[PDB]
Amino acid sequence: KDNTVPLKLIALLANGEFHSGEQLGETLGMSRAAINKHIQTLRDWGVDVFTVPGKGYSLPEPIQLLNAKQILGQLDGGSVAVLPVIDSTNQYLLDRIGELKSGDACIAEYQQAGRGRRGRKWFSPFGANLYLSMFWRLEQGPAAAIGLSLVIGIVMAEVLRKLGADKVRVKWPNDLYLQDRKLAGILVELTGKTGDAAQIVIGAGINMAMRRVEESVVNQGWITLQEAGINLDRNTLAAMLIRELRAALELFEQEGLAPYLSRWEKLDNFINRPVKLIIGDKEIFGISRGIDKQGALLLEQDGIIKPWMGGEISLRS
Amino acid sequence: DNTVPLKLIALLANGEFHSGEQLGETLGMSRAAINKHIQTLRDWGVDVFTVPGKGYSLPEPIQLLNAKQILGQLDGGSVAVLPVIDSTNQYLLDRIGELKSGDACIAEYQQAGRGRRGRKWFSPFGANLYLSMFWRLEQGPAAAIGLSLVIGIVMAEVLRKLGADKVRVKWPNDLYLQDRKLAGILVELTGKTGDAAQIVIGAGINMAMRRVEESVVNQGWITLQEAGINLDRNTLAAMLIRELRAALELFEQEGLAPYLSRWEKLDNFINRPVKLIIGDKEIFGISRGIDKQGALLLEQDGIIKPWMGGEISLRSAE
Ligand SMILES: Nc1ncnc2c1ncn2[C@@H]1O[C@H](COP(=O)(O)OCCCCC[C@@H]2SC[C@@H]3NC(=O)N[C@@H]32)[C@@H](O)[C@H]1O
Ligand SMILES: Nc1ncnc2c1ncn2[C@@H]1O[C@H](COP(=O)(O)OCCCCC[C@@H]2SC[C@@H]3NC(=O)N[C@@H]32)[C@@H](O)[C@H]1O
Repeated sequence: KDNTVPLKLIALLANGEFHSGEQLGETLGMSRAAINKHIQTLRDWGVDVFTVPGKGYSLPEPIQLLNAKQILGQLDGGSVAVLPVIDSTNQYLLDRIGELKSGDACIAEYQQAGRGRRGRKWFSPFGANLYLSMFWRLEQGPAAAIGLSLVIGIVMAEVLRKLGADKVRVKWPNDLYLQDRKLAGILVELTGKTGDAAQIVIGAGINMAMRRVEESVVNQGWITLQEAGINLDRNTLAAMLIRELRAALELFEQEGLAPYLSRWEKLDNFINRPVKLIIGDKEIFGISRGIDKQGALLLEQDGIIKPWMGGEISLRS
Repeated sequence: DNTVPLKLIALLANGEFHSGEQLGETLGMSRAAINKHIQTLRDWGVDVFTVPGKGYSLPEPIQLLNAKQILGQLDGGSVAVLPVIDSTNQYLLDRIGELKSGDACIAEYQQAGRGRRGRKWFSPFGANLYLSMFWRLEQGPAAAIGLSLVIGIVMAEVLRKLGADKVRVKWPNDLYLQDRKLAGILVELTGKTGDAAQIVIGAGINMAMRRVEESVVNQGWITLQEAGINLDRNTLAAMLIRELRAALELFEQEGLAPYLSRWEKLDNFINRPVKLIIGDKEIFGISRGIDKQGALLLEQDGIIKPWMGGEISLRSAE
């Protein structure tokens, strides 16, 4: 229920070097046994820590802790809150909706209640991945939310394809895949009034340096950038994402989906494959062929191609 | 706290004279104190005038809202009647977790009634209908604009059927009669793309209101009474609740299609010069109705484009 010690601890180990319990316990003022209890809390947070007789405690690889002012300096205005431990970055912005401005972001080292759609859970181990959320004020209201979801998918895919990710594709209308496994989850939440503006919170959970996953939280099948072959400074990659999304949406307000229609066709990881759609709880099946101009997924269930505006797509086993 | 001003208006609601005498006893207070609530009522928008020699009175009887009565004309679904509330929309939005599609609430008075872009909805006590209904859409945020069009269509159709012959709709929310606002409709929602959407529909229908606070209502306004239609609020609420429920069942299941042409015949601005405000941008053109997706079709210099968002309004000189 109290996080200061384990945080101070991860700050120490964060350099990838050995710290003996004797030294840690000295720096921190507690018994060696107590220093191990905190080491144990870090392990619960998803931090991987080992011990080596003589040397001490270590991280398999260094961690580059997020630095607000560091990411801020690579930006054009905008505000960025960097949080050690949060319930959900999305929740964090939703709660601050009235003081926010478009493109404001919030990013955390660790989520204790990271979430997805349909009440699902999003595995968020400390410091291994990017847990980033950005706020946006869509002047053209809720009707524009889906197209917005599509722009985000296309943009993040682009930023990562330019860094080594070849087979990184998008999922209609949220999430990134690669070699056919959730590489990143995107959760767009919103409050609006039809005929007025929509307040939007975009949440992205990008799998980067993660090594092991908890089978009963992630049954699905996952993948990481680290397994793609890339090691991005989270601080660097957050910069590039906020920069690009802020510009891509500024542009989508001005031109709609139009400039993104073709880009979606190349990136759809599901264009032309046996899929399945879920509406509430009533199952429905078929095949797919891109989207239309208003961003609706095009579903051919037996010869005829009808467009659906909602639901969750997925390959069928 | 106002347990009392309510006890007081329950007593005055029939429109009969009730002297400062009678009141004092069947209300346990000094006539000087009972005169303090009669002012709280004036502050809530009730026109209480006192005529020494006969007592206090209301210019016209008020048929207080009665949950039992309403509920008894419906089949299932909760209908919460709230004497005094801040906003019927806020009431439901605050209960999204326990509400089921079609649950509703009505109030006599709204202390913070609201419209779009941070505007106030003038809501004097017991003169108008202030109703909200909750709905859970599995299609998510995309379907919200369609939902708004259905509500306007259905509400208009009901009032026309009840006798106000020329009531029309404004894309995508609100009802008009003779180019003045008859009913304000405010649809709010929370949701996530790719999941459900929780929607709260708010209706502010002008009925018996005789005067307005000019600094809240500066545009034209009109009541059902001026349309010659004199309805009981409980009766209309039951009617509207039953009809919106059936229409949203139909929408949920078949979308906008079954409503498309019904729209074109009720549109108040079709083929007329309008202004579309988006954010801080006013753009001008001619309305041409809606497309199958519910987007407004705006013609600007011979070219027609679909607009999925924005606020519309009439343009005309004097
Ligand atoms: N790390 C993971 N990698 C691969 N699969 C996983 C991972 N964690 C959980 N899963 C699996 O994803 C499934 C479905 O997620 P989704 O609801 O489609 O998901 C939509 C997107 C969720 C968004 C995450 C971001 S983090 C920043 C922001 N804050 C927040 O609470 N959510 C978003 C889960 O139930 C689980 O099987
Ligand atoms: N009683 C009135 N009659 C005619 N004009 C008026 C009235 N009150 C205020 N106005 C004018 O309406 C304008 C704007 O309304 P709107 O945002 O288009 O409006 C969208 C719809 C408003 C929603 C009202 C309902 S009441 C039940 C529910 N609860 C709640 O808080 N809002 C909705 C106001 O700024 C004002 O000039």
